Amino acid sequence: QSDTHIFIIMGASGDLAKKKIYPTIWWLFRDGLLPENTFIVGYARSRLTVADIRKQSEPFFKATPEEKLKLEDFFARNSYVAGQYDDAASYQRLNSHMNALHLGSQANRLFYLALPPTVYEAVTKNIHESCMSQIGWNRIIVEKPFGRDLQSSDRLSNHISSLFREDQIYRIDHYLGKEMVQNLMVLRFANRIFGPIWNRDNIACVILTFKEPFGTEGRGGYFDEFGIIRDVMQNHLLQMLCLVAMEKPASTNSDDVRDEKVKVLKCISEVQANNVVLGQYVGNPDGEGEATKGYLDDPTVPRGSTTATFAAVVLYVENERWDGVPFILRCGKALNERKAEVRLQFHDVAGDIFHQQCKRNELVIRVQPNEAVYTKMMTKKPGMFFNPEESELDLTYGNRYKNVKLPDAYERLILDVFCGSQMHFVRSDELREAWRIFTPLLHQIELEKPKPIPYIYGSRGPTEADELMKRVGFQYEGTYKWVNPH
Ligand SMILES: NC(=O)c1ccc[n+]([C@@H]2O[C@H](COP(=O)([O-])OP(=O)(O)OC[C@H]3O[C@@H](n4cnc5c(N)ncnc54)[C@H](OP(=O)(O)O)[C@@H]3O)[C@@H](O)[C@H]2O)c1
Repeated sequence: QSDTHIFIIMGASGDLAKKKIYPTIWWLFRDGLLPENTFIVGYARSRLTVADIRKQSEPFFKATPEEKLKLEDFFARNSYVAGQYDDAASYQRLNSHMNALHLGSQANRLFYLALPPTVYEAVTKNIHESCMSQIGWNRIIVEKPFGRDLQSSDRLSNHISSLFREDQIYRIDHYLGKEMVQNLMVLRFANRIFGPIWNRDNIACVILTFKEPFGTEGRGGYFDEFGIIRDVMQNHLLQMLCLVAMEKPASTNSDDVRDEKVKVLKCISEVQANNVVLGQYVGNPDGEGEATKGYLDDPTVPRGSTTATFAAVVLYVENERWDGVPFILRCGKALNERKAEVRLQFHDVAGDIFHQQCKRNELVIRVQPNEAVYTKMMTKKPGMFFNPEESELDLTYGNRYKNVKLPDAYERLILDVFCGSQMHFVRSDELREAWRIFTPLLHQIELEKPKPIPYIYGSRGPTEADELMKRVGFQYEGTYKWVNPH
């Protein structure tokens, strides 16, 4: 478009703006992906100049010498307004500043809230009252947390919705910006090989996994307030569940997609303790550096905290496609690897003619690291043998698409806000369902304070988690052997 566009970084002085938002909007700018007439306005409490923003942020830009002119033009299009987050006069100054930009009263305005949630309500109120374009569109970009339970999320939502239409609100769940998460829809709905088997007649279980190999890294006191279910399970994992489970949408229009996601969540009952395993990591005495330290060995964590650093939970989608199929959500810190993954395990073939030698087929979508899709399946054992053995059909992006840069999630998502595409942003009704599913459990945990099961730093987590997975119908043999073909 030829319209002026203004990108307002609310909280421009903070760490997140410095290390992530300023570098992302630079990358989009550098790559020629933004509108020609774009300006960037920082707003925060400190009395900073553009030269200070540049000094703090440009080390994270990965700028090259050849980009020097583009960089000069980028900083020429930047400005900074000092102000407080609930001061009417400050927002007035911000509005006037924006009006003074080239066609500024006409401009489309995008507000990125690079702020803590304790100022969300004051910032949204003030933007609405003072800084909205009367001609351009107005879009607000908000990051987690969105409440900490159903009642607290409803309060924020009801505040924002009283001021902003759903088509002005862009709630980030950054998994929705990742390459292979966005692929889930194409894989499922562009292919006949995945279509007729994607149902309860063929699928024994679905496993949605998020593992990190580091602990809390001295920042445990922050984590301790919310825990792993609020951090990862209620948002990122549940989003992956929705994209795995959803019926095929009427179109790829933003709200046809998000309608199908909500429809999935509305069929999920509130999870109970029965289907939950919680863990907390302890130090590995045979380990090195951080790995010798448990969760309670972080001095910012409250003494005797029972906060879980690991959760496995089983949900069920109560509908025709999914009736009975367990969806296992599993996540933890200080585990054996970094990995996020979707895995479908297929049922056994009926009418076995291979004398119980066959294993269940599996489809794996590995989100990170090392983006890949593969199907574990049976082939005749190569050479002079007749017995089936497990093998796979593989697609690895690092080998197949060596030269192709995959954008960071924040690159993709910020660009989507410019384009007005809400497909990959969390809708108000979707948010509410997510909290409805998990709030009873979260409240029970806060009330009864169950003691999480210790697991050692660097392990796969508590063995009770594997037991839960087996109980609900996941089969593990440990016979599959993969050799990296390179
Ligand atoms: N293109 C590629 O890069 C590619 C393609 C094919 C295979 N491979 C590699 O080959 C290796 C094996 O592949 P895979 O992980 O798909 O198959 P797998 O080793 O058969 O593992 C299947 C699943 O079982 C889980 N598990 C492990 N022990 C368990 C237990 N005792 N009880 C219950 N569940 C258990 C694993 O958990 P975890 O998630 O905790 O391990 C994994 O989720 C992996 O390293 C994989 O990365 C790579």
